[PDB]
Amino acid sequence: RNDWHFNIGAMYEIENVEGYGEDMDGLAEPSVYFNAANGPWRIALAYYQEGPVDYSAGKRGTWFDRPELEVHYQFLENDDFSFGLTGGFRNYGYHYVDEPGKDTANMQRWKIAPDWDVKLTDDLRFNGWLSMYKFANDLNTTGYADTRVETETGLQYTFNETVALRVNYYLERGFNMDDSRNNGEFSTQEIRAYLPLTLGNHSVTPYTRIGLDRWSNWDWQDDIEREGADFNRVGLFYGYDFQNGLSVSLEYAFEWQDADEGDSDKFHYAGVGVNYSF
Ligand SMILES: CCCCCCCCO[C@@H]1O[C@H](CO)[C@@H](O)[C@H](O)[C@H]1O
Ligand SMILES: CCCCCCCCO[C@@H]1O[C@H](CO)[C@@H](O)[C@H](O)[C@H]1O
Ligand SMILES: CCCCCCCCO[C@@H]1O[C@H](CO)[C@@H](O)[C@H](O)[C@H]1O
Ligand SMILES: CCCCCCCCO[C@@H]1O[C@H](CO)[C@@H](O)[C@H](O)[C@H]1O
Ligand SMILES: CCCCCCCCO[C@@H]1O[C@H](CO)[C@@H](O)[C@H](O)[C@H]1O
Ligand SMILES: CCCCCCCCO[C@@H]1O[C@H](CO)[C@@H](O)[C@H](O)[C@H]1O
Ligand SMILES: CCCCCCCCO[C@@H]1O[C@H](CO)[C@@H](O)[C@H](O)[C@H]1O
Ligand SMILES: CCCCCCCCO[C@H]1O[C@@H](CO)[C@H](O)[C@@H](O)[C@@H]1O
Ligand SMILES: CCCCCCCCO[C@H]1O[C@@H](CO)[C@H](O)[C@@H](O)[C@@H]1O
Repeated sequence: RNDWHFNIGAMYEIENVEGYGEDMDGLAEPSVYFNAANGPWRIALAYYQEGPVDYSAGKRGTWFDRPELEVHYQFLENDDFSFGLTGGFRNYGYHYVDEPGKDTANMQRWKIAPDWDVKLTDDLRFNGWLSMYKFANDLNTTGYADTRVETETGLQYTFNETVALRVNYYLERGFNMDDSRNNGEFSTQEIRAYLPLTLGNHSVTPYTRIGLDRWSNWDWQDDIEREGADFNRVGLFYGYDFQNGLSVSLEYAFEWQDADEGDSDKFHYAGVGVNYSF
């Protein structure tokens, strides 16, 4: 038997829509997590919430919580190949306020996800993860498709110790395996690019996501909706490592619709995180 490694941490993320010259409504997304690792094994517990930012200070709407348990096993880990596998369980416990005909819901998500890292040359790596999810229970309420596939995979070129370029293909696709179901169906494809910099104890990663294509059909999106015009997004992740097990992270991203017309809604994403490693 080997050593236990532990992490605990907490994050607070905000999403805002910008329209008519100001922040128009936003979500607040507190979360916390704990993880424990030994040899090839890792287990992670987490609790996440998403609801209206000023929900407790007066009023607002639909929120959900999302307790989670994941287990990861590293099959291979070396220089030339790494391969690992996650199994996961979440509950989505929805509380509807906005919604007519809707009340509470509990829908589970089951996850199986390989992750890999393959050396192509001394400078170049092919890496990625791919996840399959099954959603179960309350789907008539939540409107989700029963199955989903998601992957980010691509190439990493390392310049030297301080800088690396990564460029990835991203896909997310919701579909129904049950012929009877037709809700929640969508597809999103992007290219994503990152320039992670390691400057002493600071980590700085500017990045961009370039929309390739997206569509959602009838059910999906905003109940009474479902769209299909693609977004660009630019962001910056900043990390700081205190060298005593403590680290903090700050993230900011801006997203707009390259679509044509007059104006259209934009989106801001911000996050602050803390991790303690022992
Ligand atoms: C801080 C800068 C404020 C500039 C104000 C311009 C933003 C207007 O964004 C608004 O998005 C709406 C959603 O479709 C459009 O319908 C409005 O016509 C548009 O003005
Ligand atoms: C679980 C991790 C801790 C997160 C709590 C950090 C403090 C959150 O603070 C919240 O900020 C909101 C705006 O974002 C305000 O609307 C709320 O009134 C305020 O409680
Ligand atoms: C880091 C460790 C996180 C564990 C937190 C577990 C919290 C489980 O709390 C869950 O909250 C939901 C509220 O909608 C309910 O639907 C569930 O019945 C309830 O068990
Ligand atoms: C800079 C942020 C890049 C996000 C890339 C998404 C794909 C992640 O891919 C991951 O790369 C890791 C190397 O860092 C490997 O350890 C993992 O096995 C691999 O799944
Ligand atoms: C570093 C070794 C594990 C890499 C992560 C593989 C697990 C895939 O998990 C994925 O994590 C993503 C963030 O990467 C989330 O965006 C995805 O929704 C989640 O499915
Ligand atoms: C390092 C380079 C990263 C960026 C690659 C972007 C490739 C964009 O690709 C294009 O994107 C458009 C999105 O509206 C589509 O309409 C085009 O048909 C699609 O081919
Ligand atoms: C730090 C440099 C990144 C700048 C990104 C923020 C500026 C994006 O601004 C966006 O530009 C788009 C393209 O012209 C317009 O369609 C959007 O209306 C506008 O909000
Ligand atoms: C998501 C996590 C899935 C775990 C998949 C199986 C991992 C454990 O299985 C592994 O460990 C031993 C049994 O303990 C076997 O003898 C090994 O050969 C096997 O690789
Ligand atoms: C991602 C790291 C830096 C991102 C900075 C983006 C902040 C842009 O924010 C602003 O950009 C304008 C374009 O000038 C938009 O039209 C404004 O409405 C928006 O608030």
